[PDB]
Amino acid sequence: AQYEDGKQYTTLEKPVAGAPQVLEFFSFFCPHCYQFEEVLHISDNVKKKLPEGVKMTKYHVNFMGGDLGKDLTQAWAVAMALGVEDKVTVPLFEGVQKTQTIRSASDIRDVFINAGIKGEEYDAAWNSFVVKSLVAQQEKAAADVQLRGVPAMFVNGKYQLNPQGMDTSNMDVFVQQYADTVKYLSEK
Repeated sequence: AQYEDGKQYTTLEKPVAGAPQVLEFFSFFCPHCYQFEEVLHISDNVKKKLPEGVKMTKYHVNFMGGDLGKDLTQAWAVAMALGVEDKVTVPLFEGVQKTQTIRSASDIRDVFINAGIKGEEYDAAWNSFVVKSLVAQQEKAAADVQLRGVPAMFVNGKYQLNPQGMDTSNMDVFVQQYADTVKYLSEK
């Protein structure tokens, strides 16, 4: 075929019931995630080609950056709860990987403050049980697929994107291929 298991995607030998339709994992410590977000805009281009009536989910993971890694997973829970994913994603990336000004939970918090979320509102979210279960979901979803690397995309709990097997000479071409793959897998 033109799309083949082991080529543009791999199949999970242990499928995951009830998983979100399009599920993505990243880490603010993850250099390719930085690329995926700021240079490639993968999520956004996938969105543009998905049918609608499909929900798109992105979760942070713990297994990079030790203690700040978990802090970052809680803070992404906060972003999801407050619905400010789109206001903190870029400053979090650059603050971890570019300027290296994120060294503590407190620095993480500064990014939200400078992004306009109020201290009171952030600290309340941070400490809420809604955020606790949101962290829990993020961990559960990674756990269900035995996730050891990022960036990672899974479609309908059964297919995992395999970007290794796509051309990288032209970045635009890599994105469309990636997105088109998600659409193919979507319809499968």
